[PDB]
Amino acid sequence: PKALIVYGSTTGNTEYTAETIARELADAGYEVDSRDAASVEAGGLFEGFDLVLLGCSTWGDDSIELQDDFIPLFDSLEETGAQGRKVACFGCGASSYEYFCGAVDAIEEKLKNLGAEIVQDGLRIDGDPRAARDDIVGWAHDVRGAI
Ligand SMILES: Cc1cc2nc3c(=O)[nH]c(=O)nc-3n(C[C@H](O)[C@H](O)[C@H](O)COP(=O)(O)O)c2cc1C
Repeated sequence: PKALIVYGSTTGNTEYTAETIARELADAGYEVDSRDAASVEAGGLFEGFDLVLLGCSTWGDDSIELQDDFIPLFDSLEETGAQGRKVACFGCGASSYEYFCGAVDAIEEKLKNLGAEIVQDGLRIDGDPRAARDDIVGWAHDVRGAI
């Protein structure tokens, strides 16, 4: 299968997460395209992908704010070709915040609204993602099993 991974990461945690996931899928034989949301154009971005994994860190305090680089893609998510697309979301956050990984929640709801096929529940990482490598690898393993 061909998987596209697009991540928004301010301090590199969601980015580490996306590389962990990319490696897990590549090891299994998938063709993987892992791109920073900052370098992507939304227009037909998901076309030709069997699977699309969207990663985004959560910002804000009393409001969910999406990682800055992910914002333009989320704002134009309806142009990506998500309808019928197998997708899944992951992201880094902090459980002490009101909306822990609320960015995963917002993106998943938009994907749902665009007719995307959410193959697995979102991966929500609390704190340093390197300390949750087992969960990341496990979630990537489950997503492959799920498509
Ligand atoms: C000012 C500020 C606001 C934050 N807001 C949230 C939040 O609302 N929910 C959450 O789960 N984490 C929140 N975080 C935690 C970050 O999402 C977390 O540090 C994450 O690991 C950063 O991932 P990144 O390096 O891929 O951008 C916040 C962090 C800061 C510093």
